[PDB]
Amino acid sequence: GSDLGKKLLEAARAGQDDEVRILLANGADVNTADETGFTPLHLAAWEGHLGIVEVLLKNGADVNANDERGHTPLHLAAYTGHLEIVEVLLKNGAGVNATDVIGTAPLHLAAMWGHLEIVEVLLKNGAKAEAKDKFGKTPEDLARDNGYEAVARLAELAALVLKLNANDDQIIQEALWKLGNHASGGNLRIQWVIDAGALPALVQLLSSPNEQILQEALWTLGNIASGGNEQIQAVIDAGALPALVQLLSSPNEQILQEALWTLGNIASGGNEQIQAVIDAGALPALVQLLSSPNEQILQEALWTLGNIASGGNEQIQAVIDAGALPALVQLLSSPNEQILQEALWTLGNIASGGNEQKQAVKEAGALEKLEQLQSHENEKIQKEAQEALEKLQSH
Ligand SMILES: [Cl-]
Ligand SMILES: [Cl-]
Repeated sequence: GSDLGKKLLEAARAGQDDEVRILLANGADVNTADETGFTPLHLAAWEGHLGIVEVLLKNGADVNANDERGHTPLHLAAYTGHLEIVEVLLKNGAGVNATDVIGTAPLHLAAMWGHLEIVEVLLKNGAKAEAKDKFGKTPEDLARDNGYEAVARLAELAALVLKLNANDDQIIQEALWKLGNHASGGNLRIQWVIDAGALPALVQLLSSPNEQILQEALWTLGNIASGGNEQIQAVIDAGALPALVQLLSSPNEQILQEALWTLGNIASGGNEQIQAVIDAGALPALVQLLSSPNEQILQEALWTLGNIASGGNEQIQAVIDAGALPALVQLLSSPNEQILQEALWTLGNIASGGNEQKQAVKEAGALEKLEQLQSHENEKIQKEAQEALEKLQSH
């Protein structure tokens, strides 16, 4: 008539390893429940008795037993910060997204206390970071900015990067949307995207025939390329330039615009990074796009060329050798005042080179038009024409 169930509950909670073993051998119900539904596994998880947790599971304990609140052993181990028990429970099939009667999941309980190693393990095993409880609170809400956000962000970005390798374009697309959102965050977020390993996957996606994938991938890449020179170098080192140059032949004008914007951002870096753009063969396509009827594409190519021409004399000469000057001089007759200003800036950069570069500018007939625009009634164009003529005339 011994109450083996009661004795087992008490032995499990007290950490009496030998007594648990003996009670189980004598037929105690491993899934005994107390007055509010706690099983021996609940109590051992709460108290942190790893050996007893393992013995109970070996003897068939229900890893997902619910008490009357809906708490599982995983809830209790997460709440109490018992990391090794969390791992053992998950290894034995614990429900990582189980919710109690008010919608609380194990991740909520780990986050609220700052059990950040458990947070990491739960996320690694598929815990949902956006899970909301009865009052709309996510685990992030309950963490109160205790370091949870960095751990969750690391996990969210690495999962998004892995989805870029999926074999469904819709999975790739929705992941690119979220990565694009992160890249939109500017310098305070972009390094997290780089550190998640996104750049190689983004570059590889530039071979996709799916134009929506190309558009979202380029959007993310261009924003990363708007960072510092070390971030530009990561884009280059990921292999972006040959793929970007290929896309300058795209029939899609949005892809064309985004590719030029990304190339212009890269070309806004250091001299070696300008040289990478040249070495990838971008200049022929850039010069051809100066004839584009689309003014946004025209202006984006103009700006990229001006950035390239902000480099050394040999890089300026590469622009000249690609035939840019006749097209640039033509653009000084543009009715559009933005294109006129950007053409003056690019030509001024070219004119800031050496004697050889200055001579090509004069032979292209730029002096006639620079001195004419020196008196232009628009002050901005007047400035650029003045400064450009100065660069041409100095040294
Ligand atoms: Cl533990
Ligand atoms: Cl922890």
